[PDB]
Amino acid sequence: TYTVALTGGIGSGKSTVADEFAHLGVTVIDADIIARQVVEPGTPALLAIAERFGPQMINDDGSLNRRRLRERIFAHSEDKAWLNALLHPLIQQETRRQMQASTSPYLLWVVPLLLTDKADRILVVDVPKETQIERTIRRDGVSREHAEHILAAQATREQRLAAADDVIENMGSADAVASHVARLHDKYLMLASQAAS
Ligand SMILES: Nc1ncnc2c1ncn2[C@@H]1O[C@H](COP(=O)(O)OP(=O)(O)O)[C@@H](O)[C@H]1O
Repeated sequence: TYTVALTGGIGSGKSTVADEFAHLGVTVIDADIIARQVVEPGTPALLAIAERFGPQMINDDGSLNRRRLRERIFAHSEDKAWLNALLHPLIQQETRRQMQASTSPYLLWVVPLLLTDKADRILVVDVPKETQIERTIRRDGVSREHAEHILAAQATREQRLAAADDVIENMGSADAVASHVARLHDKYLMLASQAAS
């Protein structure tokens, strides 16, 4: 099934762009969003996390208290391995369930890392480094110090652009951005049909 890899540095707007493709009928696969769904209120994985570390891991609205989980993980690196063993298999299953359950002409695979050989096409969401730094501050509420260092750990802008088949500058007017997404959608639709034959 035709697959487009969506990638881009932190704060470039991957989620907003993927959400626009989603409103066009495209199946989006994002393990970051699936990981938060397998521990949503009432799920077995959240119960297990609470059974293990205590009810304080569940906040007033029945959702995971990620502050206390971070602290626990930070104080006991052994719990990260158990958390992985718990969640990783649930993310794999829910990833395949969404693939197998897709009737869309093509599939959008959100992948922050770059896994460039697994997809039929690579779409890079790009913005200037400064824009990356600010949009991180207001989206996550973190500090810039932490933002610069998160950005240092990732691939460089030139690296992403060099591996891209298509690029979308998530800057300027949203309408223009959404229009560019629609044009790419039409392109990918055609590449999917071509591939089918
Ligand atoms: N064209 C734009 N102008 C202003 N803010 C934007 C634009 N596009 C995206 N954003 C904002 O940037 C923030 C981070 O984007 P996000 O989708 O989280 O990127 P990523 O998923 O790559 O981290 C979001 O809060 C979003 O509202």
